[PDB]
Amino acid sequence: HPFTPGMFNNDPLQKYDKELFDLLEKEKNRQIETINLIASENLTNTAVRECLGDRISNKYSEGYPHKRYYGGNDYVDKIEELCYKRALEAFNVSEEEWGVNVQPLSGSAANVQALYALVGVKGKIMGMHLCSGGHLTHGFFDEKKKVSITSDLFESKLYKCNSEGYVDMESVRNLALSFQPKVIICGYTSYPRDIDYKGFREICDEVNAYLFADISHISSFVACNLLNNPFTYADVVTTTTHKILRGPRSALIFFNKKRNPGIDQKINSSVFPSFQGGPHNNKIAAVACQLKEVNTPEFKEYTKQVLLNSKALAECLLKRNLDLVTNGTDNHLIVVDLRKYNITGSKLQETCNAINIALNKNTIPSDVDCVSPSGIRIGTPALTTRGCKEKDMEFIADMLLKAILLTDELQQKYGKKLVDFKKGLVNNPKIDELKKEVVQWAKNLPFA
Amino acid sequence: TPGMFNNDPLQKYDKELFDLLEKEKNRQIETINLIASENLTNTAVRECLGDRISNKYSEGYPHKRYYGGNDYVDKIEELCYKRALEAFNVSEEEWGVNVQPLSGSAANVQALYALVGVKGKIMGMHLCSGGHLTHGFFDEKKKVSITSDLFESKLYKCNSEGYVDMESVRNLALSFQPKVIICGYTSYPRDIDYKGFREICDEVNAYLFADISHISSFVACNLLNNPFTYADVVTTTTHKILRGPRSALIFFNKKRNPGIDQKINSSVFPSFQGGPHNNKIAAVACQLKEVNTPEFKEYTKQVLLNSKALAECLLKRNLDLVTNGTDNHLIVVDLRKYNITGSKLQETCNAINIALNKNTIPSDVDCVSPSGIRIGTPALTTRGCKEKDMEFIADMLLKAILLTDELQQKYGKKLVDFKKGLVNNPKIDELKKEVVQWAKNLPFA
Ligand SMILES: *Cc1c(COP(=O)(O)O)cnc(C)c1O
Ligand SMILES: *Cc1c(COP(=O)(O)O)cnc(C)c1O
Repeated sequence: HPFTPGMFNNDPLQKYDKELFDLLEKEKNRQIETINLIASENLTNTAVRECLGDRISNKYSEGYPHKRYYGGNDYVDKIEELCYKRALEAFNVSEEEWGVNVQPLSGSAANVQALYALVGVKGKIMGMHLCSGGHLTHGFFDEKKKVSITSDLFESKLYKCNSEGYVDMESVRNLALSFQPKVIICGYTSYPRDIDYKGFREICDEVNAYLFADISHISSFVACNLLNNPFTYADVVTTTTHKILRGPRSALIFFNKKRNPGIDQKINSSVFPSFQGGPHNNKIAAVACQLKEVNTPEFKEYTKQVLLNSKALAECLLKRNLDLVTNGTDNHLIVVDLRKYNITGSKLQETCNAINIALNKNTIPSDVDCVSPSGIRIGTPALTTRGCKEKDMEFIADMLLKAILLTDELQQKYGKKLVDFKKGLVNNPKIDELKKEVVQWAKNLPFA
Repeated sequence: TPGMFNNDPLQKYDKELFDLLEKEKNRQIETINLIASENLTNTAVRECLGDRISNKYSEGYPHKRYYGGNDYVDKIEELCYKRALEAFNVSEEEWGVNVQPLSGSAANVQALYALVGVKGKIMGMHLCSGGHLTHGFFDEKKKVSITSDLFESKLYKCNSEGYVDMESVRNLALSFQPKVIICGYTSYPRDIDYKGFREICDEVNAYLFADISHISSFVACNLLNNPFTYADVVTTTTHKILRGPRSALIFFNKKRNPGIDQKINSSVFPSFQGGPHNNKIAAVACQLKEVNTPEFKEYTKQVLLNSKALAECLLKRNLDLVTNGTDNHLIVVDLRKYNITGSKLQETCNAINIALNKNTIPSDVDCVSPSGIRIGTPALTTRGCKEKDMEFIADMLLKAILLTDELQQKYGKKLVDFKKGLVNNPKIDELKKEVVQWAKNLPFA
């Protein structure tokens, strides 16, 4: 019948919206010429972005496969099922003992959700403090203000690292007896060592508690058997599919069924309908795409390289006498203790930003005040993806150091007020010279 | 020194997944979609969703970030703010917006939390009358939605005609003493008396909360009552009728309540979320530019004109509708006339490539064996359907309704049996063919 055109515009973003296209293309390029040392950032590849852009996100699909509110969910169903399967395979667990939910929109969501399923409203949860390397959704609150809902929706007590920066199993086991919570969370944001799960598993049993393991930072190591495996001990294991796993921004919630029969029911309800509506099927498709990469030799070889680059960088840094929290690293992350140079993480953070090196201020055990953090963290997953090898860590080390020394210098010339110091970065030529060296080093590396 | 990543295309890298995805696209092409909460994204939005900006962690707000390297992220979040306020014609001295909530349901738990806090009292419309799960909905078996557990909730209802009961809204409000009143709904075919609610709110010093997810595009284009003039918070999903990606927006009236900005913006982060999804913010920003064009006003017009057109055809064919018509993109048919269930017709229609969903009617007390169905015109409109085509749609439903009565008589009243009828049936095989040829024919974004 006589043609009437759709009411849409399928032209490219370049033609259709020049303003946005330009801003985005400036980001892709800023990315290329930056040395990304943010332990939680990574680069997605073609396949994953292709899924994220897939039309499958048109489909509303509240419910779980074969139990959906709307119809027309056969290919959605097959895809979510393929996702469960790749997820289980990726971590060597079996559908009999373990099940998984792939509908959470991010990690924080996965966490609140899995927590609530376990504990309910004003239930008792226990996790590591933030400044010591816990995540906000581990029950963080500070002073009067309950900062994370996990602190307000639940009763949360926080444990801490000792002075050497390790988790104090004794202090853990204490609070466990004292506060007596219903769930103990481990898995951490910025902890440079492996986690003693056997340990936590026992403390949990003494107190008859749930053992909750957040591997968002180190998911790939677990998968590749390069760290302890929490899946031996834990009742619930969640992870972001981004960061070290190099997938889309989404999350997983794995649950131990043999340890808690009908826990699946509890987890699923919390995700939908307690917390969420329709899933984001492109996220799901994208996550299935990456989990297949994960169960791969090339991905195993990438994971190990991340570990090898990190430890290599630690050597380089210790060789230059820098003081590292816990004095090394079992993983992709490292925290530098900066107080020896009379400089704050904050200051160094701005110095590195100004020379196209991205990292972030961190806390050393001895900073009681999270106000003025005295360290920084750095991670190798982004550089490793971009092809850096162990020998390439020498250069990173030399630069950080150069950056540390330039921080003291300006600090004094312009003052120890962040506002003042910050202005020493604006018109400095010693900074344009480092940025140049950096930008050229970075532009050269492969980019996904 | 080769990078340690495989940039191969999805076809090559993961043919299994690629296949399923393709099968998905063609299922969409060959389906007459009447699901009132589905639409189609266009090339640019999806380009944005795949954009690498998602690689970047932007915990915090523009110029208030934790990490450095957020210059363009900031430009873009701000651009999103700008195009957002602009889309709904409100002003940045009067109104603020938060573009970080990852979905509609999140936008709602966050906003609510920001306004009332733990165990605060909220009042919303009952699911079965068209309130969303996030509007405080609880069963008496369970607290189905977290919104019923984390907050104290009371559900209001609609009357036997299907209209919101303004007096019942106002009785419950005086008895309950809630701090937030929610209006804006999932399967309600008329416009909302925001002014009525603003009155019933003051009289109890509650916040008027408008969730305009289903009808967002109309409000923007002034084809429906504007909640902006009377509400304290407005939430919407940028998908559905607004046709953007899957994300949400919270809009807040500063002038009505100063310092509201901190409460909303803290609720989103760090109370609830973490790193935003910068692809999503981008694609929202992309789509809010389209909303503010003649072409998209011309679109919303058609969605509406097609809806009313379809209600006319259905009414001529003597179907019964809640409220006897629609003021928007949605229509709910009362199926009792045919002694048929929404489930059964849902099933019949899937079998013949027509998507639509069962919906309860004021007579019903349950979410199971509901007596009606819901249909909406946003997607067919996008695909270039006009008023003349609602006649095809109407006959086709009428056929389905008939074939449902028929199969019920033959195969049995229990759904399990009935589902059995739809398999290898040539009257169905034939309708499917009719529908596929028609649908396959239309534009597809
Ligand atoms: C980053 C992180 C999260 C939450 O990530 P989102 O940004 O909310 O997706 C949860 N747990 C850990 C350990 C994390 O590092
Ligand atoms: C669909 C809907 C929501 C929730 O959106 P999701 O993206 O599915 O979480 C909230 N409110 C209304 C009115 C809706 O129609």
